[PDB]
Parts: sequence; C-alpha cells; structure tokens
Amino acid sequence: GSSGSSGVLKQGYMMKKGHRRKNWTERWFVLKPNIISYYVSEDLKDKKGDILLDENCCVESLPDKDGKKCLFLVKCFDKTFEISASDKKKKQEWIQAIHSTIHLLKLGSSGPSSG
Repeated sequence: GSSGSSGVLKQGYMMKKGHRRKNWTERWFVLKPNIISYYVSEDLKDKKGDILLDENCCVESLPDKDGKKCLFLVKCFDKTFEISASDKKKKQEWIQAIHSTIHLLKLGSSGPSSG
C-alpha cells in the first residue's frame, strides 16, 4: 500500500477570521498531518502562521453568524483559529480531516518532562 508519506493532506481557499478586525478574507490553507499552516495564497511563499496540532487541539462546529453558513473554529491549548467554509462539503470535509489528523497524534502520546 502506502508506507512513508510526507507533505500536506488538504489544501484550498478558506476564509480566516482576523481576530484583529471582525471581517473575513480569503486565504490559502495547508492542512498538515501534524500541523496546519495558512498562506496568503496557494503559492506557499508568504506564510502567516502555523497551528501546532495535538490531541489537545480540536475542531468544533459553529452556528450561523454575521450572515455566514457552515462556520467552524479550532480550539487549541491557548491559541485559537476561527475559519469559515464555503459549503457543507468543505466545512465537513475539512473538520473531518482536521479531527482525524489529530487523533493520529493521540495514538502516540509521550509524557513531557516538566520541572
């Protein structure tokens, strides 16, 4: 079958919510197997940020607001990421992939040395 795959799992144009201002702006997204980056466009030249995926991090479905449909947001340790989908296909197809992507990390969880 397939053994040893590195790269992005999902990619498409999504609308990210700029915490700074209550507005939506189309932006490229790169759903990684162990992370989630988002570039201004589908060029991957000007990175904006990275969402360290982990058992802790998860995705949830949001209601309808500001005249939006199929909204969703990701809740991480302390950081957050609010994204908006176009149709039910993307919204789901995304949340599903994101959720699963994390589960994989749950399988192998190592206890970090604190103190």
